[PDB]
Amino acid sequence: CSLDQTVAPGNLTLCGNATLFTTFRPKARFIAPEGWMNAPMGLYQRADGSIHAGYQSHPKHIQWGNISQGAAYSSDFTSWTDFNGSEGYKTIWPSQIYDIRGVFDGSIIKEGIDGYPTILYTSTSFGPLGATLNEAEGTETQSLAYTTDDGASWIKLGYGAGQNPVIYEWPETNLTGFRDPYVFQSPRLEALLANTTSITNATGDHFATISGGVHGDGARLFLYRQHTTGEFIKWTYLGPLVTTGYKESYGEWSGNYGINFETAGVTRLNPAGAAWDNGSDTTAVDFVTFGTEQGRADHQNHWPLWAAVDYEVRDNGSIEAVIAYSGVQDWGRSYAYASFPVEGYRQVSVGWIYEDDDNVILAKQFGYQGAFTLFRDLFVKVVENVSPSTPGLFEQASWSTKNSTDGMSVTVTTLGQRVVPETLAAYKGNSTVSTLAPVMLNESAAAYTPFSSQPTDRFYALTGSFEFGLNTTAKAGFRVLASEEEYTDIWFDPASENLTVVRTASSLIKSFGNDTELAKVKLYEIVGAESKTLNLTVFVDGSVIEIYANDEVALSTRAYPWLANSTGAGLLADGTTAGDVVGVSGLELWDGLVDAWPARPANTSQGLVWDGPTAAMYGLFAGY
Amino acid sequence: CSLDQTVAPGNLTLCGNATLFTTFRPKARFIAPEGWMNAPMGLYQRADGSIHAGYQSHPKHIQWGNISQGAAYSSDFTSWTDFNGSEGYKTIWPSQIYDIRGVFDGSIIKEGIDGYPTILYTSTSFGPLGATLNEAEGTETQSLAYTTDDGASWIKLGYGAGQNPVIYEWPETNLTGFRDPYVFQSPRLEALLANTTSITNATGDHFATISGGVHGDGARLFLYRQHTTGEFIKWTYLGPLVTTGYKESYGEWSGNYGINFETAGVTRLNPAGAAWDNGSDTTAVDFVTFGTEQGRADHQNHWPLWAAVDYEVRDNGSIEAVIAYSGVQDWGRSYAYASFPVEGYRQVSVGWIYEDDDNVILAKQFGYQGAFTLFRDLFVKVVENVSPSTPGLFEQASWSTKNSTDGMSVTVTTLGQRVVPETLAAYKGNSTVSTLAPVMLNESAAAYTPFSSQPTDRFYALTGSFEFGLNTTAKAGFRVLASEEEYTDIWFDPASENLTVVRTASSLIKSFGNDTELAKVKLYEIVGAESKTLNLTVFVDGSVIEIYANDEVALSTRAYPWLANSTGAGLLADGTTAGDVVGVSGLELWDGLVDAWPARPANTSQGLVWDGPTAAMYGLFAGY
Ligand SMILES: *[C@@H]1O[C@H](CO)[C@@H](O[C@@H]2O[C@H](CO)[C@@H](O[C@@H]3O[C@H](CO[C@H]4O[C@H](CO[C@H]5O[C@H](CO)[C@@H](O)[C@H](O)[C@@H]5O[C@H]5O[C@H](CO)[C@@H](O)[C@H](O)[C@@H]5O)[C@@H](O)[C@H](O[C@H]5O[C@H](CO)[C@@H](O)[C@H](O)[C@@H]5O)[C@@H]4O)[C@@H](O)[C@H](O[C@H]4O[C@H](CO)[C@@H](O)[C@H](O)[C@@H]4O[C@H]4O[C@H](CO)[C@@H](O)[C@H](O)[C@@H]4O[C@H]4O[C@H](CO)[C@@H](O)[C@H](O)[C@@H]4O)[C@@H]3O)[C@H](O)[C@H]2NC(C)=O)[C@H](O)[C@H]1NC(C)=O
Ligand SMILES: *[C@@H]1O[C@H](CO)[C@@H](O[C@@H]2O[C@H](CO)[C@@H](O[C@@H]3O[C@H](CO[C@H]4O[C@H](CO[C@H]5O[C@H](CO)[C@@H](O)[C@H](O)[C@@H]5O[C@H]5O[C@H](CO)[C@@H](O)[C@H](O)[C@@H]5O)[C@@H](O)[C@H](O[C@H]5O[C@H](CO)[C@@H](O)[C@H](O)[C@@H]5O)[C@@H]4O)[C@@H](O)[C@H](O[C@H]4O[C@H](CO)[C@@H](O)[C@H](O)[C@@H]4O[C@H]4O[C@H](CO)[C@@H](O)[C@H](O)[C@@H]4O[C@H]4O[C@H](CO)[C@@H](O)[C@H](O)[C@@H]4O)[C@@H]3O)[C@H](O)[C@H]2NC(C)=O)[C@H](O)[C@H]1NC(C)=O
Ligand SMILES: *[C@@H]1O[C@H](CO)[C@@H](O[C@@H]2O[C@H](CO)[C@@H](O[C@@H]3O[C@H](CO[C@H]4O[C@H](CO)[C@@H](O)[C@H](O[C@H]5O[C@H](CO)[C@@H](O)[C@H](O)[C@@H]5O)[C@@H]4O)[C@@H](O)[C@H](O[C@H]4O[C@H](CO)[C@@H](O)[C@H](O)[C@@H]4O)[C@@H]3O)[C@H](O)[C@H]2NC(C)=O)[C@H](O)[C@H]1NC(C)=O
Ligand SMILES: *[C@@H]1O[C@H](CO)[C@@H](O[C@@H]2O[C@H](CO)[C@@H](O[C@@H]3O[C@H](CO[C@H]4O[C@H](CO)[C@@H](O)[C@H](O[C@H]5O[C@H](CO)[C@@H](O)[C@H](O)[C@@H]5O)[C@@H]4O)[C@@H](O)[C@H](O[C@H]4O[C@H](CO)[C@@H](O)[C@H](O)[C@@H]4O)[C@@H]3O)[C@H](O)[C@H]2NC(C)=O)[C@H](O)[C@H]1NC(C)=O
Ligand SMILES: *[C@@H]1O[C@H](CO)[C@@H](O[C@@H]2O[C@H](CO)[C@@H](O)[C@H](O)[C@H]2NC(C)=O)[C@H](O)[C@H]1NC(C)=O
Ligand SMILES: *[C@@H]1O[C@H](CO)[C@@H](O[C@@H]2O[C@H](CO)[C@@H](O)[C@H](O)[C@H]2NC(C)=O)[C@H](O)[C@H]1NC(C)=O
Ligand SMILES: *[C@@H]1O[C@H](CO)[C@@H](O)[C@H](O)[C@H]1NC(C)=O
Ligand SMILES: *[C@@H]1O[C@H](CO)[C@@H](O)[C@H](O)[C@H]1NC(C)=O
Ligand SMILES: *[C@@H]1O[C@H](CO)[C@@H](O)[C@H](O)[C@H]1NC(C)=O
Ligand SMILES: *[C@@H]1O[C@H](CO)[C@@H](O)[C@H](O)[C@H]1NC(C)=O
Ligand SMILES: *[C@@H]1O[C@H](CO)[C@@H](O)[C@H](O)[C@H]1NC(C)=O
Ligand SMILES: *[C@@H]1O[C@H](CO)[C@@H](O)[C@H](O)[C@H]1NC(C)=O
Ligand SMILES: *[C@@H]1O[C@H](CO)[C@@H](O)[C@H](O)[C@H]1NC(C)=O
Ligand SMILES: *[C@@H]1O[C@H](CO)[C@@H](O)[C@H](O)[C@H]1NC(C)=O
Ligand SMILES: *[C@@H]1O[C@H](CO)[C@@H](O)[C@H](O)[C@H]1NC(C)=O
Ligand SMILES: *[C@@H]1O[C@H](CO)[C@@H](O)[C@H](O)[C@H]1NC(C)=O
Ligand SMILES: *[C@@H]1O[C@H](CO)[C@@H](O)[C@H](O)[C@H]1NC(C)=O
Ligand SMILES: *[C@@H]1O[C@H](CO)[C@@H](O)[C@H](O)[C@H]1NC(C)=O
Ligand SMILES: OC[C@H]1O[C@](O)(CO)[C@@H](O)[C@@H]1O
Ligand SMILES: OC[C@H]1O[C@](O)(CO)[C@@H](O)[C@@H]1O
Ligand SMILES: O=C1C=CC(=O)C=C1
Ligand SMILES: O=C1C=CC(=O)C=C1
Repeated sequence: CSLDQTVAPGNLTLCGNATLFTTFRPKARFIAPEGWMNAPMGLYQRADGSIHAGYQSHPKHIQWGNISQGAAYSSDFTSWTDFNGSEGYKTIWPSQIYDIRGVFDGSIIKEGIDGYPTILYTSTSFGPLGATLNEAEGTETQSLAYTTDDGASWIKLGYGAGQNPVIYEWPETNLTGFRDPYVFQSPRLEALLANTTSITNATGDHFATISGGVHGDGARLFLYRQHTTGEFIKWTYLGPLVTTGYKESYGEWSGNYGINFETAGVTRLNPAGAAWDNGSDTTAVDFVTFGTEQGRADHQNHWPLWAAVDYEVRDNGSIEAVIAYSGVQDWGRSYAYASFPVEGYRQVSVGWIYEDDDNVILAKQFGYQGAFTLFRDLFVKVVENVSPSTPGLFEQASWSTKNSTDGMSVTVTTLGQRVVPETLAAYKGNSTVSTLAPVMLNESAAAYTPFSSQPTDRFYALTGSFEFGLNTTAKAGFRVLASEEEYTDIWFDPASENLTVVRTASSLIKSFGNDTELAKVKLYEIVGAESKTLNLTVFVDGSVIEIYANDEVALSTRAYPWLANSTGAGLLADGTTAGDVVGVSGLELWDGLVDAWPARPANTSQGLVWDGPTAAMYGLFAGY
Repeated sequence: CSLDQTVAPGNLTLCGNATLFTTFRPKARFIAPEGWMNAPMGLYQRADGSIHAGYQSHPKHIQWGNISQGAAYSSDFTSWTDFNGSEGYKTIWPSQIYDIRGVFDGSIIKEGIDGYPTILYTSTSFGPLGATLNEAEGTETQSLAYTTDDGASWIKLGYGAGQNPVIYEWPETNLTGFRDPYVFQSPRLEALLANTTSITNATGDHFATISGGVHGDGARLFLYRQHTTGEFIKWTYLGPLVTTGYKESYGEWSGNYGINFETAGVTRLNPAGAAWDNGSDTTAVDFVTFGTEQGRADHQNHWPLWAAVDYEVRDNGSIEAVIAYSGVQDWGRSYAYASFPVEGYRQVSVGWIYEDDDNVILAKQFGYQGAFTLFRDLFVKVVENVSPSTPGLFEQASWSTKNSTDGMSVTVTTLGQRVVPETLAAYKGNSTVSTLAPVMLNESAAAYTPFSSQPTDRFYALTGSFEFGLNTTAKAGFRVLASEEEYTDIWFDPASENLTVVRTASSLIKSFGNDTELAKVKLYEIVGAESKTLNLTVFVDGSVIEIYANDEVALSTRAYPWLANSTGAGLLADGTTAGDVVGVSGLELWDGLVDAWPARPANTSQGLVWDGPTAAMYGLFAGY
């Protein structure tokens, strides 16, 4: 096993455990100290204003199992500190018959048991568990724990009658899944249900959704309401909030609803951020965010989606969320988005970026798997003065349109996503910033033009505004993690409305994924404009490439170039001519970003372990 | 619910939880503070000379489940103190995927991990578990824990490869069971295997048996040897030590070998107690003690048995224990005998006495189930100068015979059992002792003659020597827990060789068992004697009646008379005449015995709880 990054890679499968720990590892984002991580969980803003982030964790292993909550905190979403207790960075782990198979996703009641922050989480026990298996009642239940020390530790309620687990009966038969309880307050739903509380007797100020589906009949999001304010044991099933068909698709802009939902949440947003009104704010929009499974041929069969919904009250005192329009939260190798409230009327979302090593060929040599996305502010994105000649505008697929009185302009409404400003300020302030001269890409443009300033390592951000003719057939974008022999190409092709990441040359290491990523991006043409603009921001962080377009479209992916000098970046141009010119302006390189984990040394591996022969006997976990 | 014990009992099923807690409860023996208990476990003499006793425990429930080790200690086997820690009187509980279904029986390595006392115990996980079910590998494994505080707490080894569980592979296919590891040192087995250690590479100074059987093909006791001295992870399977047939019986004196063994142990005894020789002591005998299941129509389908064995070395470096003769450790409602070494060359045995409420009609009103037997010294019982005209003497069923050179007398050898002298001394010293005049039972004897001194409560011992003609057809014994309308009759009938406990009138409460108990007792006639003698000792302790005959035969049973004055005792006589006279001498009543738990108040109930609806979903425990 040679680690010489100035020559072709050898047979890296001969390398020892965690020998590639630093080679591809993100440094500027949320990631576990070592081992396996997946979904964010237990997200809340603590009383001191700091952010508590949990995550599905399996230390000293590179596959899922014994799943636990790992945790850390931050004052700015950007620089983090691990908790350190009797179980290291874990704060909740399998310990009782009701959760011994895994502490799955959960969400926070800020003022819960005895007034303490409280998690409602999926407690799993024995039996087949999965949307394609024959799951039985009891395998997935919902349980409570509370913290008296601001997340350093959690105390579970006792096992038994009138204690844990608090939710165990399936609300409908033949569920595909029953997990990921999402607790939220909703002046909106309280106002809609206020005339019907005699039917259900549920009058609490918290709601919870549970994610699942019905065998052969599509995904379901189940709505519960806290039975009584200030009491956390009794949750009353109201009815299905979101009902979708078996592998139903709302179309090209909307992924696929698959067979089962995971990690679903409910929020209400306005153009500024989070909306706390009861329905009185005409600028506010109800949103559901949710993962779907088995509706996709790749990306681990997983879509992270969102929908704008209009609530209807049923005669039985329940809510139907009717989908108005439906989009994609991230088009790449990410999933399990969680959103939570933050002071200043913010709703902040974060997800999990998995690796692109689906055959588990170098996972042991890494000694870890997984990272978070960046933390994103959600808001209602409003585009004014949109031209009705914008191609495809009235399909209203993942956006709404509202005509002016005179029918000569349109207001477009969609879900907005942008990186939290604390992270952008910290990244820029800690970086070497190069402001680049604007570039016209014409007949003289090479396929690839390196920027006048170059990154020094695999930790940088790029931004630019690409101005295209209304009838362009030109393509442009950014090349990143680039040497002569390895590079990753990010293209936008306005004629197809496709943003692509081409990874055929991303790495000399052939075991990593090399498939092309694709997002749809609608350039809303403005009345009187003779051009259309893509604002593209790219974060490069070890192996993570995280792309944002127009504060709307996000695409997370992975690239693992071997060579030490595969760090370069610049402009891509295809079919640019004297007549079909792409104007590039607002160009900036941020080299370095931030050390997100300042207390951690470069190598936080503790080694890997095998569960031994009993892993295959129990049949619950891979064992490594 | 009336608790008036001066009138007939009402409908006691209407009484609240633990309202009958003190009514029938033993006071002079080992019993949990409350709730469910079964098998003794983790027995050892600590470094300070005190006795540590564990037991299968389910606090705040009256059925088995979440099975844990409860624990206490004593300097004299008689007066006990509970441990008190973070889990009350528990010291080991289900906590890991490998033991979450129950911490089953285990036994002690006195000098184990890091030199500390160490338990090897059956760690259970999910799946069908039972001799009549289709159990799979992994459901029952064997795991280690050690104590750094003399049994106040136990630290389990970690889960995984080269750690817990340490024994998990089935040594043969289609096991009926795989549990109750019994760790022991054996100079005898070390000497027998010393020429074969090249075949197996196992050279440690500890052996372990595991109890089980093979579907359709009878019980098995599996022998393991510690692979290396001072190392406790690796245990090498040698082979089956005891192999018996499917519901095989050695006859009337020997119960039935059933389909599966439980709680088996291995020892070596001589006439004084425990024998530590390598085979050089010609007076020493190898014994196996073991429970069997599904070979009995009643007593919960359970026989507590013992066998004298002759060891043979197999060519593959394993031991065959060939049964020489085979007996019964207790003929009544007891099971799960454990034996352990005690200073002074002693081997001490203790078991579990279950209730006689098999339909669980008043278990909640009790608020507890179960007690121990008394602690018994085991030894080789030798009877010299036995007459060859002793009926049935040369069947050698549960004893051996050795002729004198001249063939005119016989030495009889069997397993001896007697109550530990510390308990007899403490009971007698704390009691009001009445020494009773000898009585000849003849033509003038009533059916029942009360003793001249009477007990004052349900806590007393009786002793007597019953001298019968060699050709008697008379019956005699003791009546206990007796008023005019409730009583328990203990009869010996030399003509049938049957000791019976008749319980048709034991209680006015009709839901308790009322079936007749039976033991076989051989009166070894002595050369030159014109009579044969039964020495009978009876302990009455709440509802426990524990009978010992001739330091050989034990019979534990239960009686639950309702009336406050059902406490009397005396002599029984049937078919005694001027010619067929039973001489009764050495008569003594010990009234009061000892308060075995001086720190405990009279009512140690903490209430009962229900596990709720998930108990039936998981399907492992009754839930109450
Ligand atoms: C199979 O058997 C299993 C084992 O028995 C069983 O699991 C056990 O279940 C029981 C019952 O549910 C659990 O007991 C609960 O424990 C809760 C506390 O749990 C936390 O703390 C304990 C103990 O911590 C001490 O000891 C440990 C270990 O040594 C130390 O590490 C700690 O530092 C601490 O040490 C101090 O104290 C020791 C003695 O206790 C001293 O010896 C020592 O020197 C120290 O000073 C930990 O063990 C727990 O860890 C375990 O669990 C966590 C998850 O929670 C895991 O992460 C971890 O790995 C472990 O597995 C944990 O950290 C108690 O809060 C709880 O008691 C409350 O509930 C019951 C109701 O059910 C009440 O009776 C009781 O009164 C308490 O309720 C009151 O208090 C709360 C708030 O304080 C109120 O909300 C409530 O209304 C009520 O208020 C009352 O009091 C108020 C004021 O005082 C008053 O105003 C009110 O009006 C009212 O009166 C309960 O005891 C137990 O933890 C489980 N143990 C384990 C090991 O899992 C399992 O379920 C069984 N399974 C089945 C299938 O049956
Ligand atoms: C799913 O996830 C689960 C959770 O992660 C996981 O379970 C956890 O498994 C891990 C790994 O097996 C277990 O970790 C082991 O812990 C052993 C100690 O366990 C006892 O103590 C802990 C910690 O106790 C502290 O904290 C609690 C809770 O707060 C307090 O109550 C205590 O009072 C105590 O508090 C003090 O310390 C705290 C910080 O630690 C302070 O914060 C505090 O202020 C206090 O001062 C308890 O939590 C344990 O309780 C749990 O388990 C018991 C049963 O054991 C239950 O009854 C209970 O309910 C709980 O469930 C328990 O009481 C460690 O001994 C062990 O470390 C040794 O082993 C590893 C090898 O694997 C070595 O790396 C390590 O070095 C240690 O080995 C050395 O030491 C021993 C002897 O000391 C030697 O035999 C050995 O050779 C070696 O020697 C070395 O050192 C020598 C000298 O120093 C030197 O001479 C030698 O040469 C050599 O170097 C290991 O850490 C963990 O306990 C489990 N946790 C739980 C909650 O279950 C589960 O398995 C997962 N499941 C799956 C399917 O994967
Ligand atoms: C005395 O000790 C018992 C523990 O043994 C304490 O708890 C009770 O235990 C018994 C079992 O011994 C439970 O009986 C079972 O009850 C269920 C149906 O239960 C539902 O209806 C009840 C009646 O009003 C109600 O109390 C229950 O409420 C509790 O549980 C829910 C969770 O479901 C929880 O949310 C609440 O907060 C409560 O804690 C519940 O809603 C029944 O299905 C069982 O039937 C089986 O067994 C019976 C009898 O053999 C048989 O007839 C059936 O056919 C079936 O086979 C069983 O009756 C009882 O529910 C428990 N009560 C509780 C927990 O409050 C009891 O509390 C102790 N008493 C005191 C005063 O401390
Ligand atoms: C690096 O990190 C790994 C953890 O990932 C550490 O542990 C090793 O993990 C791997 C899995 O990643 C284990 O591989 C499996 O091994 C078994 C067969 O194992 C037996 O033979 C081994 C070879 O000599 C031997 O080491 C093992 O000994 C350990 O375990 C026993 C318990 O059985 C224990 O008693 C010992 O004390 C040791 O701890 C064991 O006897 C094999 O069956 C598995 O095969 C599956 O997968 C492979 C590969 O995909 C496939 O080919 C098969 O067809 C099948 O599907 C698998 O190979 C390995 O045994 C673990 N080694 C251990 C525990 O020592 C590893 O230690 C870390 N290295 C360092 C230097 O820290
Ligand atoms: C691309 O980014 C530019 C620079 O941020 C955006 O221009 C701003 O847009 C807002 C909202 O209309 C204005 O109020 C600002 O004053 C504009 N600043 C400029 C032109 O520098 C532009 O709108 C973005 N374009 C798209 C299509 O998202
Ligand atoms: C019944 O008990 C008596 C009294 O303990 C036993 O008699 C003793 O037996 C031992 C062993 O042979 C003698 O060494 C004692 O000296 C005897 N004491 C006496 C006669 O008082 C008697 O053996 C017991 N009988 C049976 C059949 O077990
Ligand atoms: C980078 O490294 C490779 C391999 O060492 C080398 O061949 C190449 O010339 C270097 N520079 C660039 C920009 O590719
Ligand atoms: C890489 O080494 C592995 C062992 O990890 C071997 O099985 C595989 O064939 C090797 N690939 C080569 C030589 O191309
Ligand atoms: C990281 O540390 C681990 C654990 O000590 C070690 O096995 C590994 O080789 C180290 N890797 C690197 C790149 O230093
Ligand atoms: C309420 O009605 C809806 C729609 O019919 C149904 O799906 C749901 O189960 C009902 N709620 C109940 C029965 O609580
Ligand atoms: C919205 O405006 C477009 C362009 O003027 C027009 O074709 C369409 O009919 C309008 N829709 C409504 C509801 O007026
Ligand atoms: C660098 O990053 C840290 C950590 O996020 C941040 O607090 C600090 O303000 C940044 N420095 C700048 C912008 O000068
Ligand atoms: C004992 O109590 C019962 C019921 O109170 C009574 O009838 C009887 O006379 C009393 N005495 C005896 C020795 O039975
Ligand atoms: C005793 O009361 C129970 C309720 O615990 C009742 O079901 C049973 O029939 C009663 N027995 C009677 C009245 O004989
Ligand atoms: C024993 O104490 C328990 C628990 O406090 C109580 O429920 C029960 O009624 C008491 N029983 C008696 C006989 O005092
Ligand atoms: C040794 O031989 C016995 C008797 O044939 C057999 O039952 C046992 O499995 C053997 N031991 C092994 C294979 O370790
Ligand atoms: C033992 O003694 C009895 C009675 O004398 C006799 O019948 C029998 O044959 C003897 N057994 C042996 C082995 O001598
Ligand atoms: C009474 O019993 C205690 C506890 O077993 C014992 O230590 C004490 O010696 C006994 N008293 C006597 C025999 O006087
Ligand atoms: O780790 C388990 C968790 O991961 C998810 O499957 C999302 O990928 C959640 O539905 C579940 O709670
Ligand atoms: O509580 C479980 C324990 O009880 C027994 O079944 C004996 O009755 C043992 O075989 C087992 O270890
Ligand atoms: O929080 C931390 C985690 C790991 C480490 O090694 C240092 C700090
Ligand atoms: O050890 C003890 C158990 C219970 C109780 O109440 C008092 C002492």
